[PDB]
Amino acid sequence: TGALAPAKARMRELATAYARRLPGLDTHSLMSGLDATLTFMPMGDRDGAYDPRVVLINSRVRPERQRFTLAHEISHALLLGDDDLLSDLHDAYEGERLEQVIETLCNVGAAAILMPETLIDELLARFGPSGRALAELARRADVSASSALYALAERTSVPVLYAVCAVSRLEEKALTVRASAGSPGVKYSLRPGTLIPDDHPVAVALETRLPITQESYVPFRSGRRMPAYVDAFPERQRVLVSFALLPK
Amino acid sequence: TGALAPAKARMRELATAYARRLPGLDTHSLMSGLDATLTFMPMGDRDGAYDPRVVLINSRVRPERQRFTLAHEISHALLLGDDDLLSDLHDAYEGERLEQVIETLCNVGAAAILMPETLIDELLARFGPSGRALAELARRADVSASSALYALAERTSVPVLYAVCAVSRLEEKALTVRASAGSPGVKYSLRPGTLIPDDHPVAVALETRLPITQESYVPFRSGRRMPAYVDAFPERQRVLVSFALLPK
Ligand SMILES: [Mn+2]
Ligand SMILES: [Mn+2]
Repeated sequence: TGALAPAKARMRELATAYARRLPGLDTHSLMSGLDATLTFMPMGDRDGAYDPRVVLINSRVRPERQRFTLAHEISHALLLGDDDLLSDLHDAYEGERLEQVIETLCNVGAAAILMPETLIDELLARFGPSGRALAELARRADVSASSALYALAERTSVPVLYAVCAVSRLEEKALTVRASAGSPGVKYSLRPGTLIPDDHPVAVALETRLPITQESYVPFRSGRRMPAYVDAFPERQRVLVSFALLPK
Repeated sequence: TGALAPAKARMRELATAYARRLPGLDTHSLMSGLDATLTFMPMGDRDGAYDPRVVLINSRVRPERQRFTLAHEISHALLLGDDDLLSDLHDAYEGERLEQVIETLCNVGAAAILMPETLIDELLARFGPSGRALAELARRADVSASSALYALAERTSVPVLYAVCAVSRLEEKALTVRASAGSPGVKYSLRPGTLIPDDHPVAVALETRLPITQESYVPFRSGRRMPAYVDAFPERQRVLVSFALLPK
């Protein structure tokens, strides 16, 4: 219900087309088709900046995030390029809502360029709806775990709650859910900052540095333990996990 | 004879070390260890700019040249980093001579990072002292043909005059020698702008778009025809060629 879904489809079309024109999905190739001045400067904590036409990217953030920022700005330009899509958006949204839709479309396009549906479907085929597949997508696409989490969950055909867990400053430091996403049908969500029990398979994966795949529970902050099969892949001081909700 | 040779060795050492620290030789990885603001802006025809600490690269030049420019600035910083090398240079050269030595060392270091000796020796082993090996080095290293030409010629153990030929504005357009280099012992050089005869194998390669390997002559502007075996590889509207001078 809404003009966002058809707009997202058009964004993916434009993004996929620009990608095929690119020699590769390498950061340099993306910069090549930017068609605008791009400046990488240190600037505390921020994904990046847009262009009127000068694009800016923080050099303190990890390269993966800079890649997504660049794809976002490419998608923004691609959007402002197609007059039809822009007219459709302006004939449907206005003010903050239009800005939110544009931002969402830019993020939708960025993922379409960096993470192709083929790659995701192939990885889901080889590794299944698992945290290992999440790790593969993030590495094979050189993207942040959070970005891959949303893309992988969107194309999962089974009830799965993917999650990216890592050590956090909490309130001193502990393993917390950094990001979470559910497959199209999942009716649950994992609060960011949720603490991972030390006895939990995800924590064992971080300590052992070995992939852990066992039946466990979703570590809800309510002390509730929803039965689920957990596939945890440890990587870069972060644990990519898959919570397969089981009917029980 | 001179302090340049030992300086070049130290430059290669520092450059090789920084390269091994890099995750890969991808343009992004090189930018990661720049440790300085980098800005890509259109600016007519120019390889790039140095930093006091902001590096600048022309966006109108091909990506391969931008890669070499980035490696050059990394080598320059690497040079200014090692106090010993800089002291040695200042204890040996001064004024314009020092600037020339620094520039040469920066170019020596840039090639060391982008084109490893292993890669060159491997390609020379599989394809031999040929224009095909020149094409492979330029592609496998994502570097300009001119840069690869000098690196390949430096490690060729046989008398070979490598050359990069392409269509030029001449004085209207014709196939001309864009760049040339000889193996360590070659006692000849090919003038840039030398015209390639239409009957010459190099020209046939450009028209046929097929690799040509036959016995021919070095097309000297003096009408002189020095006997040589010619291996011409056509690629990207440019012909990478190898002139194997034969004793005869
Ligand atoms: Mn934007
Ligand atoms: Mn310099």
